[PDB]
Amino acid sequence: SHMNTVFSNIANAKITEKSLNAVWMDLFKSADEVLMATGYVSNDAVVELHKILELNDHIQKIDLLVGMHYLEGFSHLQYDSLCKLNDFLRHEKRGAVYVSPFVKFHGKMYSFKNYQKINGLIGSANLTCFWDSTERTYETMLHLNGKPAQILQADIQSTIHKLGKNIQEVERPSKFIEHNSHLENCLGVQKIAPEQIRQLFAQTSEYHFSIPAKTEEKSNLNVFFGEGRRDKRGFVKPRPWYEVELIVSKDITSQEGYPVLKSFTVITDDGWQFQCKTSGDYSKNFRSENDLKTLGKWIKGRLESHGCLQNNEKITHETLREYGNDHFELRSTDNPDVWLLSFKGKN
Amino acid sequence: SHMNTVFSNIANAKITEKSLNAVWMDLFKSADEVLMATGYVSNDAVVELHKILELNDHIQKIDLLVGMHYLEGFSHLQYDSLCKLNDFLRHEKRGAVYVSPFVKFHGKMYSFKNYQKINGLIGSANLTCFWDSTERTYETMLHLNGKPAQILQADIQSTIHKLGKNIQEVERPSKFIEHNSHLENCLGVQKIAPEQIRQLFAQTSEYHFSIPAKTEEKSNLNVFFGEGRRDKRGFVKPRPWYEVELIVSKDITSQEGYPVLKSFTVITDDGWQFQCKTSGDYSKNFRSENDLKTLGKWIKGRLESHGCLQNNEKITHETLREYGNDHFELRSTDNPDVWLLSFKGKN
Repeated sequence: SHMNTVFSNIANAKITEKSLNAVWMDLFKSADEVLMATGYVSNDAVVELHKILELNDHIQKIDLLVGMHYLEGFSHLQYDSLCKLNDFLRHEKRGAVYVSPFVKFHGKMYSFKNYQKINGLIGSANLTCFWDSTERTYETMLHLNGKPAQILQADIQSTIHKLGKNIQEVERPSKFIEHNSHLENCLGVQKIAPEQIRQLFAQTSEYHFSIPAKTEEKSNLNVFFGEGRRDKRGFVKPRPWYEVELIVSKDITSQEGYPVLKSFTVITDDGWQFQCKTSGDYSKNFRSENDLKTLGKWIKGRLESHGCLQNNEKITHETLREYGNDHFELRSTDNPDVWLLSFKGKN
Repeated sequence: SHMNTVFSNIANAKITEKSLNAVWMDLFKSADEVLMATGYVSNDAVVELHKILELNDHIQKIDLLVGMHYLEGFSHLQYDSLCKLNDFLRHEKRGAVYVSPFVKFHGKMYSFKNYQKINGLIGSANLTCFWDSTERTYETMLHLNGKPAQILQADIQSTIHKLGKNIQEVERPSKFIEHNSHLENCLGVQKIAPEQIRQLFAQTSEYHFSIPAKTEEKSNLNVFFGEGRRDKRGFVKPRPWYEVELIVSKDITSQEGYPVLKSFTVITDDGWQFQCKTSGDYSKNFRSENDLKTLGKWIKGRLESHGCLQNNEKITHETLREYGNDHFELRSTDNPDVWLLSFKGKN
């Protein structure tokens, strides 16, 4: 009773009464102090947590132990985002980010302090965008309340004291693991071998469109910098880092052969397959269909991998210039339901 | 209470009363039925679990869900080991191995039944050689007994029923990911960049020894096939797959410059650094000092990555012939405490 199983409950495998992301967010929203211990983190999870703490004053203290990365390997984007979060927390005296220099720490544990009420979660789930309602992996946690949660809270605190070192206080890693956007973890995404891609892109297309990468500061590709959504309790959530809005002008959607108001398969020059869909006024909105984030991860992830885009940064005319491309190429195949999409850099 | 936190308690961070590997083994040893759900597995963990069930009759039923690999990627060795385990379980009517074809299942959950008494673990730890007393990562679990353990057991059962498909019943994976021995997860191992290695091995050595890869069937490199360890109760553990005994003849250790009865740094042709140690009569025994398994993982993992050695297989001279090498090269540097160790195949 002081214990409840809490699973992801996706994929027609609804096992537990409540689902992970909703429970985590519920506990996070009402808490005034949080302890987090994770094995891994992603750049967007960290950057978005950072904005969330910027946008909501409810968390008075937050401590985050990142356990695996110091010894196993950081991307520069992960490392810098954590440093940047730490800077904020320190300057606002709202807590700290720790790494684990003495051991590869793999635990996933969360404690939420609401006044005198304590809730805990412990299981498989690393720190992700729990504030994204789309769950992509099936995780299993155990929710604790009352006195057992109190015990877990102290054990998390002990972990931080004995294993954790303020990330500010450690030597910045000499070598980084290269940035991996992990597009394969987006829902509805397949990898296509380079040989298939070569043969598939060899063909000549009947229809060919060149769609501008837009450079608006707070919308389109940069909606991340636009206004966040406020929930009923007043919690403000930023728009996701890997969400873009690809909005195609009438000048193009009106052209012969354009896939208007249609679902279709897209295959990318760098070997990814996923369903997209056009919709809205003048069929302007071009979207990845199974996962909101696929299209944005494809676009921003490529920019990030070339070193043209980093944390918390707007795509500008200069981003595209340095990358070597300012358009997305959308062209047909002999199949009216399969299209090719390219965003090749100068390399 | 019906709950206890159970952590690894390594790296001078002893936080919980009992430590993970010891608790898991204790519960495993007392059980007549086990339910296991994991995100990941390694080839040796599966092969050794398989050997454990071969050697001990106490487990009447075991169900094993492997959650991540089917959709994310199998190595041939992981896939083959699980299939062989399933084959055994099917033939003995002692349970089954499941994969997760419909979702990337990442949970880590274990349920142990002793008569009618149920014990459970839920947290961060994937299936490893829990029967190896050395923990290499700091993991965090929550132990359940009584009615809460009963609940977790039912939820594990549901997970298997809703997500699991018998590995016998799924299409063989189209592509395998390359075998990764993950030597970096051995204690006391550092990685050296290919550029430094190239410069380091360019030097000429004053001392040069060529150490035969021995082909004894049940000892030396093949101690895995030797006798296992029996504890007080008669529970049999096989000798670890990645344990080898590198035994060097008097003809070699008696030679000028051989590192007798001393610890020294070893750097390998494929970019790994770790301390080794010579000991015993005539400095006969050559060992990884910080982690018993490093040397065997280095030697066998290379044979495995080339496809010259497979699951549950003894190293023979034909293994070595197919590989293209039957000797380990140990030669000096200008530092008498730093040595070069090579095992290149024809490749």
